[PDB]
Amino acid sequence: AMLPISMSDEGDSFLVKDSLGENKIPKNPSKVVILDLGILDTFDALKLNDKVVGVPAKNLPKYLQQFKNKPSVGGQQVDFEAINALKPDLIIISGRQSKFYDKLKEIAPTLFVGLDNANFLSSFENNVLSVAKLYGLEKEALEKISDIKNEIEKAKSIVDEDKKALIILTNKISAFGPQSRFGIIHDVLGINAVDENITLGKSINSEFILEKNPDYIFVVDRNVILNKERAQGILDNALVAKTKAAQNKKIIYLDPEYWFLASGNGLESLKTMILEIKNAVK
Repeated sequence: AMLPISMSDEGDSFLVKDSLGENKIPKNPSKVVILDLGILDTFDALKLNDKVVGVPAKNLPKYLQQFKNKPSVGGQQVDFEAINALKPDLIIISGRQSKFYDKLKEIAPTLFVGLDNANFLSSFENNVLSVAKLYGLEKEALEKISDIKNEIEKAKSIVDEDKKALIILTNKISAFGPQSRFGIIHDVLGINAVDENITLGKSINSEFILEKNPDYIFVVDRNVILNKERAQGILDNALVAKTKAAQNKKIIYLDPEYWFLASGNGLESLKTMILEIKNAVK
């Protein structure tokens, strides 16, 4: 279980500990470089847009275009020269940039907002509240956290207890299960898994899919972020056509700009993901 972010108020700053280390973070930071797309969406939802001085622009998804003219700090690829030239007072990162921590932390205090795949909602709430604490915005962040909790309960209430889903990432097809990077389908929304026994996932084929006969298949097509080959075609075969999922038109292509980029730290992006699952299975 990932160590949470903890903060103690030391006047004009916080002493902050997270799973990667300790930082002294000034209150109300005014020059923030954000490399996690989810928390960037949370900055927006808390009205902190003007605090942001740098974002991964090569990346930037359709739902974060209010940031497209921020100075770019990379996309996988971090530009440390650009980050240094901004002279930030805070850098914010998530799991994909933990490999860059020591170098980012030479430039400025670096806050990790990791999403624990075994404890998604507690990590999401801690990440959002910790950001908000920096700005004195706890009351606004609690309201919005509540709204997400209410959307989760609405989605959960309509789930068919007797139906099972398979999650896949796509020529390679790989299966994911509970407590994976896509785990919230099973772990938060309570949609049963075809295999509860499954960060790279398990290699599979159309035969595996037919074998399992899922009522739903949730597809995350990583081609879209990169190709001419797409999931609709990898799955366009007579084996996959045999499934309950194909028969009832419940092969559900999820937007990878949410699911693969992993924008679960976002107050509004997480909502959109919940609604996306709910509207597929109701």
